[PDB]
Amino acid sequence: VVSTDEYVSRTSIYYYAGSSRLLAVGNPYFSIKNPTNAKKLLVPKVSGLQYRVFRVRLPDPNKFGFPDTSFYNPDTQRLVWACVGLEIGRGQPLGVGVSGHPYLNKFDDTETSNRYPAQPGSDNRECLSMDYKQTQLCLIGCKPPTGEHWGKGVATDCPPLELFNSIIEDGDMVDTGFGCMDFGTLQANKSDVPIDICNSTCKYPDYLKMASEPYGDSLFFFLRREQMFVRHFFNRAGKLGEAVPDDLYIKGSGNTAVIQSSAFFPTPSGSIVTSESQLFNKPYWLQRAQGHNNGICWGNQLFVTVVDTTRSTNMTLCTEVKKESTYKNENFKEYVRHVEEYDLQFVFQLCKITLTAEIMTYIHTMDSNILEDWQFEDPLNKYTFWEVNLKEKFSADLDQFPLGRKFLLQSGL
Amino acid sequence: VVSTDEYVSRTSIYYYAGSSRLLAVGNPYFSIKNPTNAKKLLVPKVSGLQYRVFRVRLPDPNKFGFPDTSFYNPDTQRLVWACVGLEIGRGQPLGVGVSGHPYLNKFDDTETSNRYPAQPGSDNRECLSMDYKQTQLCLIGCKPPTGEHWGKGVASNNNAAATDCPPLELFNSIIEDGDMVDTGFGCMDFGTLQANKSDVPIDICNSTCKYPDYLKMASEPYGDSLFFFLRREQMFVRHFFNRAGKLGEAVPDDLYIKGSGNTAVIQSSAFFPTPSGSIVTSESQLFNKPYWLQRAQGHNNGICWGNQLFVTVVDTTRSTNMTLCTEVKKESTYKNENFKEYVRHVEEYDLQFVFQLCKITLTAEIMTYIHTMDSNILEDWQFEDPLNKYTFWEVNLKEKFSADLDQFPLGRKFLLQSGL
Amino acid sequence: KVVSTDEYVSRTSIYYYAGSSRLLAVGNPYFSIKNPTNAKKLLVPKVSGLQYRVFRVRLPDPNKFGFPDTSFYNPDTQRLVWACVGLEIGRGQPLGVGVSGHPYLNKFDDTETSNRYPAQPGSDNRECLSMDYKQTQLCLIGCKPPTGEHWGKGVASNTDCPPLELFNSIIEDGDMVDTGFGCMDFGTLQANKSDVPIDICNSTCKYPDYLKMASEPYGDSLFFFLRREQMFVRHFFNRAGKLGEAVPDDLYIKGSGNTAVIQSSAFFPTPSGSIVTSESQLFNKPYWLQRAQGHNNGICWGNQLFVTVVDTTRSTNMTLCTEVKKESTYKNENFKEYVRHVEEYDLQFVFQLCKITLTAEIMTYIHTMDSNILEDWQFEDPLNKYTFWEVNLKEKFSADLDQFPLGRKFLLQSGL
Amino acid sequence: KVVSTDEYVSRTSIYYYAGSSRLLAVGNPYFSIKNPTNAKKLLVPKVSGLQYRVFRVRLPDPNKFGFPDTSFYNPDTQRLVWACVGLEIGRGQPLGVGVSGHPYLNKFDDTETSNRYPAQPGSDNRECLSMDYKQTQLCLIGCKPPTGEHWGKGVASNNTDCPPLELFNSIIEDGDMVDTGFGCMDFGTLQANKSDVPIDICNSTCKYPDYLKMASEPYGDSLFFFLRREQMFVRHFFNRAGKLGEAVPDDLYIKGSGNTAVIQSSAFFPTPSGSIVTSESQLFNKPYWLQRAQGHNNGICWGNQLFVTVVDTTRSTNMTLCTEVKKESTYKNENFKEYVRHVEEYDLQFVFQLCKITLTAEIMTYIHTMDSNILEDWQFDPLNKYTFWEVNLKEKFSADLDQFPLGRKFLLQSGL
Repeated sequence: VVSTDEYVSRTSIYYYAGSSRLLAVGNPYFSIKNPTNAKKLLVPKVSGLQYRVFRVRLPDPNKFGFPDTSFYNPDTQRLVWACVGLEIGRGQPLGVGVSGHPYLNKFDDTETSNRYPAQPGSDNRECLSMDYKQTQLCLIGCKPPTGEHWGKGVATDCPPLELFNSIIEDGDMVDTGFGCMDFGTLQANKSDVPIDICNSTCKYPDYLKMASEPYGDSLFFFLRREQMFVRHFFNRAGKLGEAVPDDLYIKGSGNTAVIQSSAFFPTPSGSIVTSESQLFNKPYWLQRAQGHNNGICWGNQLFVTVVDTTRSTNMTLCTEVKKESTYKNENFKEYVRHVEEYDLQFVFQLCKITLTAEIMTYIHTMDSNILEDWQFEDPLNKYTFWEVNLKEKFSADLDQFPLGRKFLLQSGL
Repeated sequence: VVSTDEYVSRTSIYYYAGSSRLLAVGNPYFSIKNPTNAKKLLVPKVSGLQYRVFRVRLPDPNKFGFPDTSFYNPDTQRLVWACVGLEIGRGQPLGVGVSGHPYLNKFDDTETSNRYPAQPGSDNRECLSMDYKQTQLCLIGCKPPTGEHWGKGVASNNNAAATDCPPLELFNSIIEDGDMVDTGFGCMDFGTLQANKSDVPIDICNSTCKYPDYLKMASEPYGDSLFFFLRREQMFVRHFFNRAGKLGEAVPDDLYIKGSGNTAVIQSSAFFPTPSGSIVTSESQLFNKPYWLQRAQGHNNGICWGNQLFVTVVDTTRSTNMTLCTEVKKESTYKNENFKEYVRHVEEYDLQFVFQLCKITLTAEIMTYIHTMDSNILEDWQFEDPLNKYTFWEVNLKEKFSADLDQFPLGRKFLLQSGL
Repeated sequence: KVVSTDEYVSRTSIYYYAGSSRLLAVGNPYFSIKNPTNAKKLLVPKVSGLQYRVFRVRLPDPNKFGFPDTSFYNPDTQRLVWACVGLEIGRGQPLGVGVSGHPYLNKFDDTETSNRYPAQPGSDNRECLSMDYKQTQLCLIGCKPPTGEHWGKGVASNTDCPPLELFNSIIEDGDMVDTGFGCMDFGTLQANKSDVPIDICNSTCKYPDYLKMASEPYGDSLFFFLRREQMFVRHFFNRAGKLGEAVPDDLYIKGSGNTAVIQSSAFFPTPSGSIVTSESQLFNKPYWLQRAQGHNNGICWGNQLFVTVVDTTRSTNMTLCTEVKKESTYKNENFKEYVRHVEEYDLQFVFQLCKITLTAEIMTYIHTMDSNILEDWQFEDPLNKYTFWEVNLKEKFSADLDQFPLGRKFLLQSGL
Repeated sequence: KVVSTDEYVSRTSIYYYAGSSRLLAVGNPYFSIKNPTNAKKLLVPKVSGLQYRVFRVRLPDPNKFGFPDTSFYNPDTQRLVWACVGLEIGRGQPLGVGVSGHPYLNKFDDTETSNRYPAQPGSDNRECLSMDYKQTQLCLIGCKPPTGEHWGKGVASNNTDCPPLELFNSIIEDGDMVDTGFGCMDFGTLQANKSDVPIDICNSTCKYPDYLKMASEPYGDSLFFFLRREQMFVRHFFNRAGKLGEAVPDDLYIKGSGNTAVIQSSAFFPTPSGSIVTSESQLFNKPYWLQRAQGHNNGICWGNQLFVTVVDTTRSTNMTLCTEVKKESTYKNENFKEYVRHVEEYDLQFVFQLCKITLTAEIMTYIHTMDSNILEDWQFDPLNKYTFWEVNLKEKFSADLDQFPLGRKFLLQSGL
């Protein structure tokens, strides 16, 4: 495997493309179905802790209406776009939202005072909330990102754990402080984590697997910033599945004869968000990727993956059902909505490849579909991505646009 | 007595080696037997507060299949690998786990309100938890690291009168894989020095917490222990408690005026704090970035004697403990007796190395130096292993060495950095 | 009239290394325990992270040292002296924080959020509370022991508040640093012995008088120093006991009924040293003593040097527990609890050999500065009344800076 | 037309050191203690870390100074003036935080988490609370006393009864209180209950430096140089007792009923906290080189005087003193008296540059417009009504800068 600087010839033709305003509005905890088809969403789940995986569609340069095609020979060459600049615009103010569970499996507060004897009832769940771990990240490539999470493996009665790799889809949940796991399958009570992840799979980017792939199509460039601390200390209700061994304590008696549950769990906190720590609203110049793919958008497509918990503010909405002169709780309905604002901006460089017998063999082994589409079913359609169609958004006047002006100053053109 | 840069000749031959994905899955608090008798683990001990001591096995370059061996003469020279690049990959998200004890010897909260008289009873232990001190460190050498801890000393004199506090002795020992790092209660043998086994959480209460004896390892003559190291520790006091039980050393009378009535019975001044490692951040990460071992501070400039390498890692920044829950009986209403709760912790590593081939001409002056330094070097060169009693995470790279540095991530980083 | 030690101390190219090896202190962080048999001999010494470590480092007399070649100076007209050019204060043990308290702490009400009227005052309302002290790092190096400051009882002259006087004194090994309650003689100025935790309540906390030591003419006290202090207020309490200075009537409108009896305005805070981090460490790194701010540029007169260290970042107090009676069920009456604290030091030095030609002009200058210099050169010791941690390096000098760690760091820095 | 004093003040190569030596202030951090009769006789002065320290530094008149060689200028056409080129504000005492409170603080309910209806009934619900103030470090240097700002009671209304507010400018005097987190205001006049803020400011005027006015003055005599560092956060949330003077309008809420019919007071107020003090954030104990001022006066000490204004809350530690009235074998509160004391330690160090001015007809006209007193004092006090800490350096000037710490720093910095 060689670099795309040894067989992809760079041209001096640059183009701008922008997504304009992208908006997502919904409920941060769960979706609302249609009263006509359960399997049809009326209000989608939109949360600051969701992955935003943008599948960016580029116009086929081999079919693009260039005013002058004398810069290459279609009899022996084909064209492909190379990403050289990107800025992920983010609207809405900085803030933090909270998530919780009306029946959170919290038993005792194990921070300062939890004396014996225990109070174990058949149902001791509580209505608690918390602020999740703070995470910012962005990934760029011509291949959808690869995530990792823990699920139920193959066969103590503890469920076997297996690390699964999967494509991170738009709407997938990021880790929140409880790990990257399938809460739906590994926590059968549905009450050990808040409702917005309790029946979901939280995925973490498999940076090691994506960095080590031979061609490097997944990670042209990435930034990441995670932070959390332990805010509170609780324990779980229910039978402890793995008792503390006898060599770890001296047995109690009387009021201490019934040992309490050592199934502790912490609540996370993402602490403060600040403008100075933002990874977004600034341009990334994709000059030299660490992998062998230096920003070449094979197949005329690009994947933009974003996590931004720094704007997770959840808005409170309230409606007046009955107008009365004195306040009565039964007169109002409370709702929670969350929004996300994106503005994706790109700078692309047109490239040509002379398809010699050596390069055709190299490209065929790398991806046979590349040569077929060049004229020289899509397995990615089973996944869910936020598609960004830039086929009609390419402009050669980079100065008219913000990111384009930044690009001309950076490159000296 | 001198540096290994004038008798270790550097070549332009470089090789990459990677461990691929390494996973450990187990219980963060204790191991579980299989059973089928003891000494057979069903759930191994895996904790974010454990030392990860990787014994990396390299192929013997004197027996390695180089495509061209005309670069040295085996009649008078021997080959050895030199580490010039390293990146410790870390999977799993950043996070913090908690540890506790269902019978922690905590009596009163001594922070704001603890009025007289005290209410002491034969058993006042409580089910409390805490988040430990945060610690990141990575040590590199061709010799396993040496740790320090406090243990029980020698019975000594004044068996009577005097004080019956156990004698303390500072012990040095090899840090083994799975050993516990200090957590905020010190580097001591909790199993022997805390006989009630209720003063610290269960994951260390019958364990020995070890801290790297940096001063001893830096001062060793040849410098085989620490080619390179990074460290980052932080903690603050989260809560203030005191111990139950008889106070072994009473407060002297010249430090207070005696009480009376309800304050006549003095409370115990055996205080102890709970630690907290505060926040973990990506900006403070020591891992997932390359270390270029250009110039060691010691006399061993990255020469992997014995064709092996030791990478010791502590990383509490990914100590998240996962909660698992199984449904024993499916019913329409929630009942606690219908579920079993479990706690699991995982660790993901991916060790990446770049090595530089080196040759040593065995003159009488160099043979004298190598034999005095370590006679086994010449014997293994032909010109049992006392470390087998210890427990290490072995990483076998004998079949993983590749000369195509551009194909691999760290290799590409090495070529760009060195300008090759 | 004071000149610099660069105008009359000739530098040589001869360097020597010396190291103290492992230095350990093990004891109780709150108090010492005397031997019943010997009132002047100790069974458990007081060892605490809030203590000054004042090392009196003894150097070999270079005028009698066994140099392999002594053709570099003339003993008929010259004398030798060591100059310190490099230092690293090694610190063992992990980073951590210890706590101090008082079983009868004079705390009445928590005055932070809720302290309603009327007050409930009683003849004994002391409590068993603890706290974490102010965090302090410092290192002082010179050929003279450091000068500290603290507040004590002044002279009684014509309110019954004790008169205050700021005293200067030599900081001795084992002296307590200020903990957040100030640099004062708690034994004399706090007669109830319950206003601060027990580890300082009968002690004198001293703060380094940087201004006095920096301004002294010859500059023997501070060749070099580093310092890092930090604290915030964790809790707010008030004192029990009679208020000595009542609030004047022009500062409030009088209460009545349940508010007629004014509560005590003798407030006091609890300190907190906050977090310790590796990035803020002052130790385990070399200090190059190239150019002192004073006129003494690291010349170790009298073949000795004083290193004063405070390091509260490793103040962890270890809990020890012994089993008196082994039973199948846990009973408190079967165990004894103890507290121990330890400190580990490793002092490393690089010295530069110096020669001084004793002209008529220089002999007069040295005689005025310190007559003992010429007398000891042959051309009782008042510091023995003080207590220092003695570090004897007379047999530890080596000219082979190669194998030793700080020497290698020095060779890289100096380019040799 | 204001020009710079680099176009008409000729610089000489004559430099002088001057130091105040150790300055100490000892008193009560909450209030001064007068005589039991005499209005203006102080027994214990008010000394607080939240006070302005405004030093009026007196320099010797260089036109009458005994220079060893006076051949450097011509008195027939020239006059002399001192220029400040170096300054170090030495600070003794340890870093720490003090607390202030009020035994009858007008706090009603804790409005942070739980303040359910109904309101609690009571003609007097004040509480004994304390707090740590906003943290403030600053230093101001000039030849004119600094100008502060504060809010007081304005002029009357032509017919809500809220007192009218007016922003007042005034000279900051030594001992004046800085803002503490409750604003720069005349608490004595604007808070008539004397219970809304702690006692050390409840009958005081808190002033903030009018940086904008002093920066905008034409000649720039107020600010040769300044540093400032402020920080605070909200620690707790309370409300005031007493009638709410301005009711919440009806369009901002739906009226309550039954248990919620009587609205609680929305007159909230927070308690401040200055958070942690650290050595790394210190503004003092370091030299300031006054090379090029932003104003037109580049450090010219007109009138042979200098003003140093300092606020430093990082050493606000209040010491607890306790006296034993009756010595008994058991602790009894009625046997002890509790006191609170605060101290401040200063060491002002200066390097001055001698300057000459050729008094042409154009310059005499320019200086007369600037300040007629300059030429009158040259033979070519309205500030006495104010209270300053007088520092007489007339006999403290020395030409041997190397003998002194800050002087050595000046020679090292300038390369002389």
